[PDB]
Amino acid sequence: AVKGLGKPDQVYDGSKIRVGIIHARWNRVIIDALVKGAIERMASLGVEENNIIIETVPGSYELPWGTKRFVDRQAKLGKPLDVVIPIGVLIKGSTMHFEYISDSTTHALMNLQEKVDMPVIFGLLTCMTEEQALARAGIDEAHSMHNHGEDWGAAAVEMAVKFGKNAF
Amino acid sequence: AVKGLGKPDQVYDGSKIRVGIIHARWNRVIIDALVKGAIERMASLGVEENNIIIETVPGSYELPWGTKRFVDRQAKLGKPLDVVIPIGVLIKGSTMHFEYISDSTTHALMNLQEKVDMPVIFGLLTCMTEEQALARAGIDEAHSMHNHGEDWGAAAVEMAVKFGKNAF
Amino acid sequence: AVKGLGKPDQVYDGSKIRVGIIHARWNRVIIDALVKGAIERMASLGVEENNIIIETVPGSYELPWGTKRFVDRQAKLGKPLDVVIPIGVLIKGSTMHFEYISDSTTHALMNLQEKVDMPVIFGLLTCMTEEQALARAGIDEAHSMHNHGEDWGAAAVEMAVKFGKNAF
Amino acid sequence: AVKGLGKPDQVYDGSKIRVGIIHARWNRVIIDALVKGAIERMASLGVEENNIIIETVPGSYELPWGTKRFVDRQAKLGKPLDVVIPIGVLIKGSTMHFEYISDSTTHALMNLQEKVDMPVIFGLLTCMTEEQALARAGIDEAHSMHNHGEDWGAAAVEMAVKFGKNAF
Amino acid sequence: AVKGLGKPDQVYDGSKIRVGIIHARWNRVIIDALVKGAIERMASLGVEENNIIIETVPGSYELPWGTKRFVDRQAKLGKPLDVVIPIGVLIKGSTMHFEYISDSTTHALMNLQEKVDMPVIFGLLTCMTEEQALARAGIDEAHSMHNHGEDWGAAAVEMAVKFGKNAF
Ligand SMILES: O=P(O)(O)CCCCCc1c(O)nc(O)nc1NC[C@H](O)[C@H](O)[C@H](O)CO
Ligand SMILES: O=P(O)(O)CCCCCc1c(O)nc(O)nc1NC[C@H](O)[C@H](O)[C@H](O)CO
Ligand SMILES: O=P(O)(O)CCCCCc1c(O)nc(O)nc1NC[C@H](O)[C@H](O)[C@H](O)CO
Ligand SMILES: O=P(O)(O)CCCCCc1c(O)nc(O)nc1NC[C@H](O)[C@H](O)[C@H](O)CO
Ligand SMILES: O=P(O)(O)CCCCCc1c(O)nc(O)nc1NC[C@H](O)[C@H](O)[C@H](O)CO
Repeated sequence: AVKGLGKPDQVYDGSKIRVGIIHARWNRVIIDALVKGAIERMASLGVEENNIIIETVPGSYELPWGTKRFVDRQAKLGKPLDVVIPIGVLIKGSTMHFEYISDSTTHALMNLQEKVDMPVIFGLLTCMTEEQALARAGIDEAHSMHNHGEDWGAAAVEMAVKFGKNAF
Repeated sequence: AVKGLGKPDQVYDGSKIRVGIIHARWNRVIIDALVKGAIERMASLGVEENNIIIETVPGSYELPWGTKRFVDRQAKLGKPLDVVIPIGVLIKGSTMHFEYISDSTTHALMNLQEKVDMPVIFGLLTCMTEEQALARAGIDEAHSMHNHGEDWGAAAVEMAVKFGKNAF
Repeated sequence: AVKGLGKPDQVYDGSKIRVGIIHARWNRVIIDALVKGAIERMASLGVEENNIIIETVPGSYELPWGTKRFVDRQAKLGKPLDVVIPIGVLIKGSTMHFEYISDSTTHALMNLQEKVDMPVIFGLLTCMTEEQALARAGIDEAHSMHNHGEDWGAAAVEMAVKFGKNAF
Repeated sequence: AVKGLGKPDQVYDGSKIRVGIIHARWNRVIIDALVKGAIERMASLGVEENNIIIETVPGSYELPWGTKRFVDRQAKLGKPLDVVIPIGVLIKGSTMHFEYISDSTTHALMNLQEKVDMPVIFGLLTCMTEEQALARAGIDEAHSMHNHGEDWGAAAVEMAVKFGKNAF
Repeated sequence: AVKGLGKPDQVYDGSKIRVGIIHARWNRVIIDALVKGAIERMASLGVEENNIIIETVPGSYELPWGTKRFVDRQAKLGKPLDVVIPIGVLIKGSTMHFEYISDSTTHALMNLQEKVDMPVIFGLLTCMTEEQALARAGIDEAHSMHNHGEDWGAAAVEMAVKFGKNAF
């Protein structure tokens, strides 16, 4: 038989992992809601509260190097991360700033995984409006969608447990 | 009427190769159809079912690192892959998320080949609509196109047999 | 006079850091206002006047290699930078030059951080019009925004203090 | 379609060089016409028929790794290439697949030159319509333009003779 | 109306440097005007006529590898370049070729600097029309703008003098 064909969606136990969340501070009310959702979902999957490390940077452009150095600091302290969730909220304005920051930041986070040698979850919102970002953090008045921060927390746990440096 | 996918240049015999399929879970019904098509075409070319290994990740952005680590795990187990097919279905929504994920994921999969030292087949659908994705997986009500997963399985066998690490 | 106003996130003491500002010279009135705002904000955070080093390049495309060699020069002199702020102003014209320079410069500055081994703040304005650029340097007739040079100065201090080479 | 460009700055003698042509098979009638024109132009510049090596891959996305491994096999066989011409034809469809494959393939072929340590000629057509592609291979009904494969053969000989690994 | 080509922020003594100019041959009347302007300005800054080295390639896509190998050739000859100005003229046509060549060539030239270990001036015009390209080479009927080749010559001298390999 084909190995893994039809294997059901499993539950991941995050009890032994350490997760870093590093967030930008622009659009702070949205950021905070995304972070809280990631935290709650990881705690629901077993991640200990003392094993969830928070760090901040000024803007989304600072996420890649901030994440690199956050990983470095945690390893040097003897509390290395197994996975990290950089979180930022970018909202289109009148210039092309949104596009150039979003593009360079997204590629940099993707390409950073090889350098920090761990999964880096994509927690950057790249919205055309603030209303879109509120909805994607589960805090729009209409509660039209759900908090994507929860999905990022779940992905952090799965990626660490199945593919982390210590997984095999 | 014209002329897309070309006829395979020859009948590739995939009997000695091992292929990994690693797929995201967004748009799961479409994903499953693409995966089945890839498996069916590879089996028709002689790849043994025991040498087809399936792995999964949450979303398309996790495909590049997941593929890197899936390759590592298979090699560490003494069952190295000769070729891998990362499969993901991205459908344009309201924000620029589709574009940023599609762009960084496509470039990362292309650039991953030198790192995993094997061919990585491009199995990402980057569609504007769900109907377009359905049609490209061969599951639209009208069956207007065909299952592109089959083409990806054929490409995996050809790339592994002609250019894989063990080909020469 | 420490009047304050922008986002919490701790108060960073930049008294021990050395910051380089390297700026392009096209759109010089805008550039000069941006630079002056960055200097003023860093001075308000304790960065000493003799530890703010200024260098210039002709255009924004020269920022990446200019910054690489400015970092080299400062280290060879025994006055290494802890963080650098490349500043340039790109304004859309009639051709696609704006887009090609903006895109390659932004990615190069982001990817330069690993090479110079320090944070590189994104001080590149990528505006569709001159008025947009003026507004973002706090010098438009309407004073419709604020000088973004100040934000860059603040980010330079924070990134150096929290994540610079000498921070831990 | 109004075409510029010049003839070498000389008549290059390609009698001592070995050229690889590696083509995708999507849009095969157009591909064949392009390949033929490159061959004819190279033969007219003195490249021996025994020193023109043809290889194929399924689609344009397979060109970069296909080229990398084709160079490797030729070198391993003691018949190393001095230059290679990857040829593919991409025609916009309904989704963004055309854009994502074109973008990642073009960058990958450009960046591959350092890795294969030889010139890699850009023989990808990135057309909006089939007509446009037919015209650029010299086979549209009206013969409006000319076969661009010829220009690619000419550029392969010039780059090999002037800048190939063995040129100096 | 004949006058000094001096500019107050361009006062650099180029007497000790060697500059390479490597140009594409597509749109040759415009190319020649740009090259001429760069030579004229560098001569006005003291660069000696025997220290300005010219090389050519077929199209703008060949500029990155042509420049890499031109640098190698000059160093092997014991006449190493201190800075190089790749010049090419791209004019939008009916397909996406203009965009794919422009984008990959611009990124490759920017990233080539670390590899050739010298400044690489951005001398590529990426115009929508021939008239725009003519104007930017100072040869439109109207003489609406000025020859941008002059600015590139000035930047080449400044970058070599201030940041070249032998500057410090
Ligand atoms: O086009 P406009 O009107 O100027 C709107 C700007 C949208 C992008 C805003 C923007 C945003 O929406 N979100 C985040 O996180 N940062 C942004 N800019 C700050 C940068 O990340 C870096 O901190 C700074 O550049 C120094 O490195
Ligand atoms: O613009 P909208 O309306 O919000 C629609 C979004 C379309 C893109 C959706 C999306 C999709 O269509 N397909 C897949 O596979 N992933 C997507 N996002 C999940 C990410 O891949 C990562 O898992 C997550 O970011 C953590 O790393
Ligand atoms: O499209 P148009 O009308 O020609 C307008 C041009 C807008 C971009 C202008 C432009 C601008 O607005 N700002 C800066 O900093 N540089 C620019 N061009 C100079 C380049 O950076 C390099 O110095 C030079 O290329 C040599 O390396
Ligand atoms: O947007 P639509 O309607 O689906 C049209 C698609 C146009 C692009 C077609 C396409 C085309 O026009 N030409 C080439 O060479 N390959 C294409 N796709 C195949 C890929 O290159 C890889 O073989 C496959 O991805 C596995 O790696
Ligand atoms: O879209 P259309 O109508 O076909 C117009 C084409 C505009 C781009 C033209 C084009 C142009 O305007 N200028 C330059 O320098 N090269 C071009 N194409 C040649 C390439 O640089 C490479 O030499 C060749 O690809 C082999 O490597």
